[PDB]
Amino acid sequence: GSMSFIPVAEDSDFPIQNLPYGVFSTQSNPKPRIGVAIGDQILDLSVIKHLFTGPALSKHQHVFDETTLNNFMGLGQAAWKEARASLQNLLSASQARLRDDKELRQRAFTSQASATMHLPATIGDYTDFYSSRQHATNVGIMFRGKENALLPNWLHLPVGYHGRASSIVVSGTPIRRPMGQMRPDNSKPPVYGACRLLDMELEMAFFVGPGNRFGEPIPISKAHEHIFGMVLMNDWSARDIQQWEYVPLGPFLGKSFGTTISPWVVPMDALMPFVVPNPKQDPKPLPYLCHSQPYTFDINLSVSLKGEGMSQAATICRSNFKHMYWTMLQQLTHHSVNGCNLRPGDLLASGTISGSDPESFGSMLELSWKGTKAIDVGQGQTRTFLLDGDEVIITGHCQGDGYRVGFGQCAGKVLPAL
Amino acid sequence: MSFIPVAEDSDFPIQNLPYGVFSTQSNPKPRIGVAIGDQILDLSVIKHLFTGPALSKHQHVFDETTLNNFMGLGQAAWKEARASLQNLLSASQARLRDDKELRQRAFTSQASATMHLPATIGDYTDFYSSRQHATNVGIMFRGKENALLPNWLHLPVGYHGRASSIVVSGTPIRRPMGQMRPDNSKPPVYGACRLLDMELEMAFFVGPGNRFGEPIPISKAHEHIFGMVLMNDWSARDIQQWEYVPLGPFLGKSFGTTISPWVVPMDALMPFVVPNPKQDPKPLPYLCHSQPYTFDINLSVSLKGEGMSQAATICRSNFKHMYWTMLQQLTHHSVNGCNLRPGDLLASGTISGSDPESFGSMLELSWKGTKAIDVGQGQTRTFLLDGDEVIITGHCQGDGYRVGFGQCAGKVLPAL
Ligand SMILES: O=C(O)/C=C/C(=O)O
Ligand SMILES: O=C(O)/C=C/C(=O)O
Ligand SMILES: [Ca+2]
Ligand SMILES: [Ca+2]
Ligand code: NI
Ligand code: NI
Ligand code: NI
Ligand code: NI
Ligand code: NI
Repeated sequence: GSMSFIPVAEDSDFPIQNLPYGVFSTQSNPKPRIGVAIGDQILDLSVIKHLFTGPALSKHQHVFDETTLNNFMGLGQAAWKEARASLQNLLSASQARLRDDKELRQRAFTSQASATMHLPATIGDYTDFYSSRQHATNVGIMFRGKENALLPNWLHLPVGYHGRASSIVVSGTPIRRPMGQMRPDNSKPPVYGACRLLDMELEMAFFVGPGNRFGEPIPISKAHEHIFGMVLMNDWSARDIQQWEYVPLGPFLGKSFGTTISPWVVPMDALMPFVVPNPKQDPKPLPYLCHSQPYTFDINLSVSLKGEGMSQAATICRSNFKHMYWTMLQQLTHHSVNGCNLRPGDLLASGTISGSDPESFGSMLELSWKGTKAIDVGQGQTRTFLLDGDEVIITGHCQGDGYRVGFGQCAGKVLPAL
Repeated sequence: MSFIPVAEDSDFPIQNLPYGVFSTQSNPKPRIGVAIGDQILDLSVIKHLFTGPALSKHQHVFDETTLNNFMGLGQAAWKEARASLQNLLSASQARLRDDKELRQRAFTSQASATMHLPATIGDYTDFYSSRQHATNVGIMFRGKENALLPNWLHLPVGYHGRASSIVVSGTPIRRPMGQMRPDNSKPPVYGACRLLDMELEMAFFVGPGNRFGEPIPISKAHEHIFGMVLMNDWSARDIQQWEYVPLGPFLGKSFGTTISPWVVPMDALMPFVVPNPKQDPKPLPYLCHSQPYTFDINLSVSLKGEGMSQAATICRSNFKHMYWTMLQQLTHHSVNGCNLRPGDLLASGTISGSDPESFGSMLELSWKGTKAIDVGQGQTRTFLLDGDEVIITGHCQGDGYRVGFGQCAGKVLPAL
């Protein structure tokens, strides 16, 4: 461990080893600005921007005056590492520069309790993958039968689809049950009405840094230079609407009514101590997707559900990000192999995260096994799918020697349809 | 008529007046202009002339580098801007015609301007609304009996596209690399795309948009459609075939999608509206509208390869061959509460008529590579070859004038 002059609870998501980036505003000042979480405080980077005197940031101090992290993400590794080094030094209990500047400290720090979080960046494009082998197998079994669970292409390329960028909202934003077209009865015409199979999907997502030129692929050996950091995500899904609409062009309205992400972007540098070797892949991937660099992470994920009448939330899923079959490097490389241009601020999601144990399935579709099994939510209540008033809260932590790297929370409450 | 001379066969008479973003060598800063004859009227130069109630307090939208803010203003602003423009350009109006100095600063030649994307496209969606196109593709992949899947006639099927790779006319498109499975009994291979194709489409830009969680009722859909552009949704058929089940088109589409630069406003297209096609079964009430919103727009596609002196017209179709209207597409897209934003682009889907000469893709024109397309000069094509340039154009024929779209062009570059 190491320590900041700012007191940090040992169980805190935000010790000096984390230092995630976010966009916030306060009651006293409505302008969205860039900040870093430390303990129960937020360090305002627009206030201390002039302290970044290193080579990479000196000429670009204005990136900290922005209302989004896009420009900072676009700067690349050198700038990221320099910013992190400066912050760790500045927040160190041994450093006097900020610690002893009573006047500056007053203007630079704000309690997280007084802040309103905003989306961390302007997301140009959002892509959602389907990289959890257990998730894909479970869904495949439920809709195609065990014999035809995984389609022939799954084990050869990280399958994915373009999502809707506009409806990605920050943690805390209410999600309204969607209206749409469904076809419950195969022998009858479709009907218009409120979604009956509302579900959540536990995922993680990463932001793209520099990006590539239109027409130029990103070699897998260079992929790691384009990944800025991660956030938690809940890909809200209307299963019945999707089932009717999705053949043969894919998920559309069943996903676009809302997708929530946590507000604190945890930088890859903060996650490196928790890297583990990649899962063995068989069949072996084509050369362009082959890389030895370990890039699988040990991140404990928890999903809790709190009904409108419940006093305490119930943990309904405990999973881990290390259960993904395709790594982020393979996802980013595959995404640009045709020359598609990834841009700073773009968001690439992992896909629903499911482990082998039934308690680690990342969606209520899997947890209730297509509504055949009731999920015990405690105090005599059960669930198959989400009910109005239900609140889903996703959290994640990496456990190190004497500290934890957390993501804050990814929450949302379901509102009744119109 | 305008005091600005306009050739009789010009795409840009005073009845059109499309919006675009351009720049010049003198001034590299992208700015908003309107096409008239072979000139461009710089709106940032004449922004002070918009004195009406809807624009007087929003003249700054004309100083922007994109049309987004203007699109977001809504129909009252769009209509006021058009009325002012038609008044200022009419040969009988003195204001702009006689202010020589302003006149010299406001106009520039199209032949010396560089066009840019008209807006920052937040999200792009592509539909599958041409019945003949869907049937043709279905017949090739699933066979005659299962050409059209069950949901097709019930809702305007579509998918989210890739926004970053939408490029303006003239941008070269590099043949994409990727995974393909030519032999179903062997593992997939990595290599250059072999079935590169184009897709004739049209697309419209969204205006004001809706709040997150609030659907746009069909009766108000017409209020959110700003204008249209031509589009070529470049496609890598072999890459798509292997990747698309069950989540849809991905890398087979995202390597590039071209749009023309001039946004023709809906008001210029109204004189060419025709009754909507009969839908059977009739759609659910939320998708029903009586207002005609199908348009008579002649589309033409030419191809010119290396070693060819003249380009050959390989397709002649029309936008009226669409089953689902733009009003139905917009309404369906927001029915679940999804928030459409100014500048969003919604494409029609490949346009195919019943006539074989009107099929909007080479996949259809060559019938999956079984029929050779004669492009003249002893040359034939099934799919695109390196060096091939595809040019799409579209026109509405009025009495004594034409409303044109300029062109949607692109040349194929060899794979890296
Ligand atoms: O309908 C399909 O299966 C495919 C259509 C397409 O590739 O355009
Ligand atoms: O694999 C499928 O067919 C569907 C997957 C999903 O809806 O998540
Ligand atoms: Ca998902
Ligand atoms: Ca298309
Ligand atoms: Ni230590
Ligand atoms: Ni925590
Ligand atoms: Ni195989
Ligand atoms: Ni490196
Ligand atoms: Ni013309």
